Amino acid sequence: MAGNFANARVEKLIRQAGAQRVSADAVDKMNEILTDWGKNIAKYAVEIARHSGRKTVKENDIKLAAQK
Amino acid sequence: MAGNFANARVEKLIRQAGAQRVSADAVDKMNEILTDWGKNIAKYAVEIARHSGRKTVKENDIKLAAQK
Amino acid sequence: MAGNFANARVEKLIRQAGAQRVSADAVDKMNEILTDWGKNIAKYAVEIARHSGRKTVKENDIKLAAQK
Amino acid sequence: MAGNFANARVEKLIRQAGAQRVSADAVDKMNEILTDWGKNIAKYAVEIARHSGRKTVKENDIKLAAQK
Amino acid sequence: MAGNFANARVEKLIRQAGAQRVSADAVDKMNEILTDWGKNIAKYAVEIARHSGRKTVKENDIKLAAQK
Amino acid sequence: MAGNFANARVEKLIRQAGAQRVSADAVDKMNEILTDWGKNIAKYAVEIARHSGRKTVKENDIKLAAQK
Amino acid sequence: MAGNFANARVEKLIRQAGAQRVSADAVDKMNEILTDWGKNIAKYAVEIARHSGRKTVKENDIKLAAQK
Amino acid sequence: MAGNFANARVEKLIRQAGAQRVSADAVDKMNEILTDWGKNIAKYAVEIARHSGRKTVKENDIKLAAQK
DNA sequence: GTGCCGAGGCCGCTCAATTGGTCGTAGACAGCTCTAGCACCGCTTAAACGCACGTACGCGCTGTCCCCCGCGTTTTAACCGCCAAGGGGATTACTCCCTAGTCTCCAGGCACGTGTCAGA
DNA sequence: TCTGACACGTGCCTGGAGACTAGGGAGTAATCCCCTTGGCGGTTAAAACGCGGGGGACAGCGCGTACGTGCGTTTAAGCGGTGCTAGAGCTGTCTACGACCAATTGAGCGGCCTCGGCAC
Repeated sequence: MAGNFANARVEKLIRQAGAQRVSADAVDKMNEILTDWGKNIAKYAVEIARHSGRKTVKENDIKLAAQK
Repeated sequence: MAGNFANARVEKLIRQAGAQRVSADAVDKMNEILTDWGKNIAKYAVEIARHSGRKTVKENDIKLAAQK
Repeated sequence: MAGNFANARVEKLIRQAGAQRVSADAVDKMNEILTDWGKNIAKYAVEIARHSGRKTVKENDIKLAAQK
Repeated sequence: MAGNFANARVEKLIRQAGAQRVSADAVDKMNEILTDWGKNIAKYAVEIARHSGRKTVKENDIKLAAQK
Repeated sequence: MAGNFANARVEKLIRQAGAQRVSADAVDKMNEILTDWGKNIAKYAVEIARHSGRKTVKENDIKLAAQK
Repeated sequence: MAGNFANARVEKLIRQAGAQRVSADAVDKMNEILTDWGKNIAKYAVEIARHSGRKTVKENDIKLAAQK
Repeated sequence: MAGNFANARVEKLIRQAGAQRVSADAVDKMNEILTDWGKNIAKYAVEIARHSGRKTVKENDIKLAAQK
Repeated sequence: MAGNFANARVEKLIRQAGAQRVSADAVDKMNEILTDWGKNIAKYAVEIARHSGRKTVKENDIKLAAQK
């Protein structure tokens, strides 16, 4: 399990999109893709915060970490 | 809440990225951004499955949806 | 030229709509608008074919591409 | 034909979009869709000419019609 | 009021048409329907003036907006 | 006055649609056309009330008359 | 050329670096390579200043842009 | 000087990147860093020239040295 | 590869917005307890999905050839454009009309009950 | 020709039916000035016309995909159930934010005298 999110909560996202059936391989690939894109946003947010001088990552740092 | 993921699980990802302190507003904003990108991948993946003539969303459908 | 369709054939479509007179700049802008919308339908229809596994773009692939 | 444009010129647009093969039934449906959308832009364009009191349809009339 | 017109005036029109008695909900529904159709005529009339190259909406613009 | 509604209220509706200036003849033509279309809806609502047996024109009778 | 520094100075660096002889095309190619790396450093340094909330890029901005 | 390149030209590069202000000290550090990176490329280019047999460093030697 | 020339990299205060600080101060959270979950396992089950095979249908490629159509170029009809002189809409203050509000007395709707239609 | 949809018959309901406001705002008269025609005019153009010829629509051959479908394999959806986690949130204390205001680097003009092209 390389993905951080709860498998069932990722599955619920794909069923809410409209899927009639969702396979375990699609839940695990989705969890892995959302964990990877998350870790890219998080690392850039930590860097933005440090450049600013705050020890705390805030909403602006995440919004500014997205749109990279 | 605006995002589907568990706040503690999104926060855990931001700390793992390197952040020493994380504002709840950063966790909620991060969760909202991952949910939106997830719902776009899932809606495109459901559409790939429907076009394939297959009812079950599979691994290749998440890969193809995330690639473009 | 800016678009694929024949200028005289795009002009014929504007005169059949009712125009008493048509300026060549209006024929070119119409040809450009119909090519641009055409390439958006054809690209999405080639995706619908590739997703189906089929190689030839069939009538249903154009119908499904146009309803979006 | 119900479609107005030259079939081979509509086919060329689908092969340039990327199709490895194009069915004669997909050429006909594409020609019909581009003719219908063309006639709606052209009926709206001949209209903007009569409102303006100008007898000749010009670039601005097609540009303003395409915003519908 | 959901519609723009005077409720007492909307009711006076329904009674004048022949209705022996009138529901207050019938008055509000009539006012809403007349306001929607009114906004459609006015939006298209403002466009007729704009395309005509005039700032003032004139009588003919309401006539042309009503015929379509 | 040519129509049953308040002239200032008709004018206000045209300004709310976006008109930069509104001619007094546009107000009178708008009041006349909204009076006539309203009287047609009311005539069918009175017919539907007679067919319903309830003499008090009801909110449903207006909806059915507009849907004539 | 590709870099901001004078071609004569870029060539002088290559000869001082150890070049027994230096072609004019080698000087231009070196200047272009240094300019590309410099543009990457400059873009990251400007971002560093914006995140820190300082209008003036300082020695620290260059250090932070160089290590990451 | 801390770098072989013209300080004014290094500062001009930072300003061209969009800097609101470029500190003279940041200019010296930038010139030093561009000098070092350029010297590394030049050293590899001289090694590639020795291996090629041609004593005069050519454009290809610079490309291979930057790709070291 | 070689010698001069014509800028321009680097000096010089300058003036002040920028770059530093220290202290006060506020709304934050980390750190912990501990309840009530979503849950990720566990079977079953039987519903797709993938894979093979045989068939036929409709795309390719190759002609093919004359139906369109894209240029010129001539003639001249709309359409910008522009410059008075007109009409008529924004403006406002005002006065008296109407109308949502609402008091509140008054007879037309809406369930349940239940009997009637109707025969080639 | 049968079926169960269709009609009165009371009894209970709340809904526009009326009054009279009473002041909000819908017409009204002036006048100022800015759009709107509107006319001559000049240029920008579209429309007719005839020419060649590029290339779009057929024809038949042939062969490779697409379909359909028989069946066997591999599952995802049931949901029953043990539990490991998310969260709520009470608390202590600190990391933002903020403003006071000290030092001074970088804007700013501009010119001294050092060095990358130009010419070929």
